[PDB]
Amino acid sequence: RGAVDAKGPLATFVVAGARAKLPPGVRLTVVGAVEEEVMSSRGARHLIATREAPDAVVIGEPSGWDGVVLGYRGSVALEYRVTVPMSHSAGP
Amino acid sequence: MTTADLLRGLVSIPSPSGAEAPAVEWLCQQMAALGYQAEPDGAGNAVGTRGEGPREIMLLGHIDTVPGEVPVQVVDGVLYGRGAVDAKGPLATFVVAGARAKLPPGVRLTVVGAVEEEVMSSRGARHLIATREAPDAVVIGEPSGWDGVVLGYRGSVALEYRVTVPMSHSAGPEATAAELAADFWYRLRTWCAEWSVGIDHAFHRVEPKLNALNSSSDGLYGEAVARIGLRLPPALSPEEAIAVATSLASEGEVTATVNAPAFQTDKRQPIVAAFLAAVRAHGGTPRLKLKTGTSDMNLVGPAWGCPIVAYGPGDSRLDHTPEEHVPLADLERATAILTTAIERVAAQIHSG
Amino acid sequence: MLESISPMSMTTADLLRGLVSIPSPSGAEAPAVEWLCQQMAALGYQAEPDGAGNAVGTRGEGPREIMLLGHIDTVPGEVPVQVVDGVLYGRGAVDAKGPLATFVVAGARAKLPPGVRLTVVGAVEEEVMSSRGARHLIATREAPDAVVIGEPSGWDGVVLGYRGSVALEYRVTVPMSHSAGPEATAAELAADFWYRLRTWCAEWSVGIDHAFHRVEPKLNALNSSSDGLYGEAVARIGLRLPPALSPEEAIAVATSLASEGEVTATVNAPAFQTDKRQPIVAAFLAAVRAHGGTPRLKLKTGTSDMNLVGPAWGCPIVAYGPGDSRLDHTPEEHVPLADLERATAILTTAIERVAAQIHSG
Amino acid sequence: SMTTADLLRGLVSIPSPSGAEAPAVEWLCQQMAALGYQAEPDGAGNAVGTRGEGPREIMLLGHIDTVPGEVPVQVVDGVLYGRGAVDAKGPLATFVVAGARAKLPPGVRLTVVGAVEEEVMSSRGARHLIATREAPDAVVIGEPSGWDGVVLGYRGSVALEYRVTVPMSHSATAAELAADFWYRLRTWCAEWSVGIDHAFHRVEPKLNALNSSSDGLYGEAVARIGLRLPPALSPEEAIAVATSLASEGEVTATVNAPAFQTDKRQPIVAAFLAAVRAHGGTPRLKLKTGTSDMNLVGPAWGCPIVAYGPGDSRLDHTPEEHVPLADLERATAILTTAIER
Amino acid sequence: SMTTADLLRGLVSIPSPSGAEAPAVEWLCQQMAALGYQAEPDGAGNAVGTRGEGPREIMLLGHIDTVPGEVPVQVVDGVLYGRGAVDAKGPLATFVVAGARAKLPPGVRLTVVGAVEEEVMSSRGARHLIATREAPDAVVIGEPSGWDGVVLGYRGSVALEYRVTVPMSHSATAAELAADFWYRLRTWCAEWSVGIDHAFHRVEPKLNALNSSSDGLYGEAVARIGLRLPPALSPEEAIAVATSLASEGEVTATVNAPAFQTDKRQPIVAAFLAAVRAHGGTPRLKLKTGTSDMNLVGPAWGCPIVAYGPGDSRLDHTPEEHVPLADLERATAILTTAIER
Ligand SMILES: [Cl-]
Ligand SMILES: [Cl-]
Repeated sequence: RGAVDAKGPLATFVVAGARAKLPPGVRLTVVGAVEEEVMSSRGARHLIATREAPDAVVIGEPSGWDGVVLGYRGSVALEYRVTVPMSHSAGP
Repeated sequence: MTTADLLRGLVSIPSPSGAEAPAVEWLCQQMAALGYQAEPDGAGNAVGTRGEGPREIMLLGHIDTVPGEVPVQVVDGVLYGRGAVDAKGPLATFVVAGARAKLPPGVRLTVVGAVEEEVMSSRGARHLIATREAPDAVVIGEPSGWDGVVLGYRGSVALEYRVTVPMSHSAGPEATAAELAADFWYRLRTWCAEWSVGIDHAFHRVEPKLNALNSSSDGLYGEAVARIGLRLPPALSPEEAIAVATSLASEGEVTATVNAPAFQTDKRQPIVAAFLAAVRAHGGTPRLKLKTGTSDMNLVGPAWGCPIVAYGPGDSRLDHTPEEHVPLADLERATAILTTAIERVAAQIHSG
Repeated sequence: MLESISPMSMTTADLLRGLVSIPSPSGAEAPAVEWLCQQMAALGYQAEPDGAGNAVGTRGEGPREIMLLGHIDTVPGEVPVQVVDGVLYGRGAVDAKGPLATFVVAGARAKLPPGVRLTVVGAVEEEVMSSRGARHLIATREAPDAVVIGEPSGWDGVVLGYRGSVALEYRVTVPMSHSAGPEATAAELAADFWYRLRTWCAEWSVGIDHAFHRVEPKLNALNSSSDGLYGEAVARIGLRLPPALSPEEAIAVATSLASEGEVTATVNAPAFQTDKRQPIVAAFLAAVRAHGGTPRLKLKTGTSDMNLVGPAWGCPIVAYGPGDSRLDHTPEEHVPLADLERATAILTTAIERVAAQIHSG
Repeated sequence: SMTTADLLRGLVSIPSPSGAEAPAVEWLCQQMAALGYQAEPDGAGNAVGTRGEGPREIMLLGHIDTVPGEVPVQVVDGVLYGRGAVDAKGPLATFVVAGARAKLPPGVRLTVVGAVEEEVMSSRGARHLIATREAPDAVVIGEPSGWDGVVLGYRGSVALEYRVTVPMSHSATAAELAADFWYRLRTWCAEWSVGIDHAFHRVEPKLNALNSSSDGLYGEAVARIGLRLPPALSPEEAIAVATSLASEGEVTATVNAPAFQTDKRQPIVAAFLAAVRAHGGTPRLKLKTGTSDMNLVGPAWGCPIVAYGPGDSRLDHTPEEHVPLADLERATAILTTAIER
Repeated sequence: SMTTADLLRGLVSIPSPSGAEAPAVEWLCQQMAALGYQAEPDGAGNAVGTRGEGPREIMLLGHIDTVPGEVPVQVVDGVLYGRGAVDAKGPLATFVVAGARAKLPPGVRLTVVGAVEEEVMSSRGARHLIATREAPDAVVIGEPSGWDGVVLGYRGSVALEYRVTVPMSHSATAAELAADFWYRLRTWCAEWSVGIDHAFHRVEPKLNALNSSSDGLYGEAVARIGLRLPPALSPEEAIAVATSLASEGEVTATVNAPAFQTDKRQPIVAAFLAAVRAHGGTPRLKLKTGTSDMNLVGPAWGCPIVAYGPGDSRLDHTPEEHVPLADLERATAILTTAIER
């Protein structure tokens, strides 16, 4: 559970982050946020409310090792509603 | 007693299919004052009989209506009320005429107000067929227009499509129950439409009606149920239609109930000739029609094999509509035409 | 066809009584339409049902047109039609056969200048359905030069438009536990969003006696459930917006008010308003005062044809009609006979006043 | 490696009545995953694991659902008791083991399916395969044929529902009408099937439930009827008959499938016969009274198809449903020999 | 002008059991509108019509709902039968007629209320008045006091629900436990109320329903109990007692109201006494066994309050509930004389 969503990417973050050679003047913060999956992301919202915006962000979600995710599709929820008087007809 | 008056009282007693007893009671009470021996049968059918003899003329109408009540009122000559057209109008005409008709000796006059006709059961009609022996003539109490006579009605089948879909993760590929149920409706709608191309009259068409489509989700399994009415022309049997519907369902479950196949009577039949002649005798120009919906005519026609037509004042296009109504004058207009028709059919019967 | 009668002869009360007698819930307006078309034909209109079965009667001549857009359909049910102590009871007396009757009579009384048409419409399927009437007009007719919507504004009131509408959904999911402290459950969380949002709306519109200039919330539904692991809750809220509070503004507040939950939002109606300084408003303000009234500028809360033909045609538009709109869709819907004729006199002048503006050009 | 017997009790120990197959399916897939199958549940909840590589496919279609009733899972002197021991977790477990044991040519992939809802009328587990999968080159249905038996076919199935209403006043009760309908239906089928040797060729109605109730002002009664059809009598024909006996009540009908049978001299039959015979058995070709998902995937796919598995079908749906553990080992090896050929 | 009798049958002919008052309310308002009241239903569905002008208000609070059961509406020699003839459409119709007949001073407005749900435990019709209206200066409750009777009070009411579960195996049935709970409750009340003269001062439990069921593995039983309380025993106290007798089961309680009584020497009482006496009657002051909306609006509003109306309360909820038509005319005139003073 979470091998793909998203402990795999999180594990990769931890290891690669500790292996990565950093130049001077650069910090590296790795975050295992909470309550993202079933809840309203108390984790990330807390970061926003308490921390300065970092200079770059990599999101730990499965893109595949040979894939890179640039963002997300827009979502729209539609509701169609109709009311018609009753009758005996069986036409279209 | 006037037809419009009886109807005015008749339409004031709510009698949706399955809750007919109050109206049935009141009607049995009224028919006695007109000369009938009135009594609700084992099914709850209001039954009024008068006279006696080897023969019998049954005026078979129905007392039940579809739900949804139309506030009862008379405005500018027109009576508004649930079932005023379908079919308490024709039933009131039946009652008045039958007790007004000059009865020859050796002829029974039976007036029936059947229960649950407006539903799949036709519990009242099926009871009549199961317990009574065949009449020598049957007049069906449905709206034909006072200047019109109905020769037949389409048959019908009731379908229920059920399907359940679980949860893998495929929010993209493997899809929803509502989609699967809508997929079934499209298939059936398409098939019926392809069959029915070019055909001008609905009676000779096969037309489906998606009466209901409901999906739900409990968090575990999604479910979808479609309730469909199939209207059948003569050229398409209930068995074949059901077989077709069953074959269209890919993953769902199709459930079917047969009411009756289509039924019609030849215009060359004497009873038709009489009613055509009946309408002219009161300043009318008779019209012959074949209708979209189904009737108890489709049951008693085959089961009893006697001569039969549908006659009743009113616009059948107002069936099941929020302001169903009928002009008061058409009532007594059809009452006179019907009183005549009964007296003449009784003669041909007595004749042989 | 009936013989031509005097437009002055028939009173609005007379016409309304006949009109309110005929049942016409949405979808079943045909007998009402036929009757009204006959009546209008007798009053000097050229009256006939259009493509959608709308009752349409025209007067005048020319390249300019004032449309009086009312509806002939109602909610179902019969309010026992009776006249007692100068009050007419009946279904649609206020919504909206009263305003429609006023349209017919005032339109036939109104003196028109040359080059001006006058089209009175009794539209169908506005009340319970999706306004097949008005949508048909838009699809088949040219945009008129002025539109008066037949909705109850009161005889001494003039409606400039309608408030914006926003449907909110707050949703929250929390893990189950044994605790009984504050915000322990999803339902408590959903309920408290309602309180804090309800509080804000009151804060925003403090001291505002003009109700249509207030933001007023409504908790239409609140539900909750649990699977033993998590509890969920949903609050469905309607927000009726004043002109100075756009949806996205109100939606931003709600969003900011929610922490542990997520708020989604649908804008049901963008707010819409004809400006106070506009000629058509000047005409109606003048018309009301000309007949001894103190006119009130107001907005409709509920939706109407104004919500459709407004954004479509974009022409100057107001809503006017006798009757108290609080009585809309009520078992004893009624209107005073005095208000009918008073509104008829006022609209008569207003039509003349608008036609005067248009003719001056 | 795990034997079929250790696999069976684990599956039998996990209750999976129709509608509640998820934990069983879930567990079965990891058993398939541990064994090396690419295995997850599909869109309908079927347990699916597939072997090999290529465009040619053999399918071992079993079902993981069972009828209700708690049969205590226990071993009594080499005899395993439990709901599904025969119908049909035994055959399904056999599929999982023999399916991995066998060695396949290149281009030939094997797929094991633990379908849901086979026992009930929906059969939606199999129906999802028909809707979402390409037709395999051959199918083995996972039903108890016996270790030395080969099932070539099953009867069709139509469920019937009779409902009748009578007023709670004066004039036959709802119960009497419903019972007489059953009497008519039962007699029609008995007179049709008179003197016929085997169950496969007879039409047999099954009164699963009859219940009369008092609405208050109405008397009510319903009859749940299962109908098992031979090849000679189609679902369509049987419904027409059922309709004609309704009289005062109404009959509601739901078609499962017509009867189906595999032709006796098929190469796929010879393969199993040999597998039985060469493993020291005396095969008896059987045609069974009940129905199967074979009756759906058969007419749908058209590929060579048979039913095979350990277990005596007479023990199906019984309070002490059981299978000898010895039967499991042989059936696994026999299926393997069959699979190869 | 319409008499109370012609008004009554029209109302009685329109069924209005609790929950289904809308058509009755709807019709009553037009009867009030035709008579000259400003009349519409309010937010809860109460039928409301108000008279006069000003800041001072007398309220005639009746109820339009009835208990179920069809009592054939008919007149038999000046006797009107029908559900609600006594309880309480009779008093309500009397309110509508006497309420219009009387002449009022300026600043004094009269309001007639046909409340919903008085008969059931919710009493939400009256509760909506408490929530949405200013307290009137006086109230007349529309209950059958008799044409020459003045009701000063009613008992309180608490509904009790006992539920008990027992396994369907081995060791008291659900029915036995529930029955013994009733036995305990019935005995406690009887021993408390022993030798007390009138029903008003006694505590009386009412076993409206006891039903045992078999869940399948559990035996179940529920008991619906109405409890009528005297002033000496509060709802709070009575629930504590009920709780203490639960033992193996649980008791669920819902408070209607405590007992209420109008003090015998009130000016509003004198007004009715006079109205009775001056109209040739011999008034008997009564305290009734049942409850009323008086028990809610009383403690809420605190204004002078009494119950008056035609009808014998013993006929309440009976299969042939009826009132003499003669009683209607007198009650209307008496209420009028009372109203004026
Ligand atoms: Cl044989
Ligand atoms: Cl005492």
